[PDB]
Amino acid sequence: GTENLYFQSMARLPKLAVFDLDYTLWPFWVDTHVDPPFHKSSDGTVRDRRGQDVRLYPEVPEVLKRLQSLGVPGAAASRTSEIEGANQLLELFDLFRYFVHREIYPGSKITHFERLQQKTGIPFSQMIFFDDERRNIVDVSKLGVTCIHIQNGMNLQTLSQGLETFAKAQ
Repeated sequence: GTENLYFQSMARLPKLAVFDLDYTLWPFWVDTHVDPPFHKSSDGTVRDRRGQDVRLYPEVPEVLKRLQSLGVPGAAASRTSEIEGANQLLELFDLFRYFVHREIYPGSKITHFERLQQKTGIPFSQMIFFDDERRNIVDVSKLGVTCIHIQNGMNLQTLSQGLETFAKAQ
């Protein structure tokens, strides 16, 4: 039936997709490997104050568009010390629209997740989380979040695999 297909499809999806920043959305540490502030050049390339190029992993825009097409809102959770620079990159890559709720500061990821739950009201069991660091996957899984370990940046295959893992885990 049409309503059954619709509601079953809705129920299989996470209610929040949480992303780390460094090595998840972009291939570097924002507090170490680049020299802020940043700007977008006339050719459309974002660069740091020494003229070094800064970009997202190539499939990140498509990944985030796909989540949006599925109705899954986003959040950011990063321990970077370069908070201003991280927020400037979110602006320059046109990602603030997707990442409404953000915990960007040094600290425990368990603290980040507590604060994201407060800001969104979403139970941990209805969250999915993508992170390059296995230790974060181990820790945040203890809260009941479905945690997907990233290798070599976020991409479409990782998103697909993650969503299926989440759907099976219910």
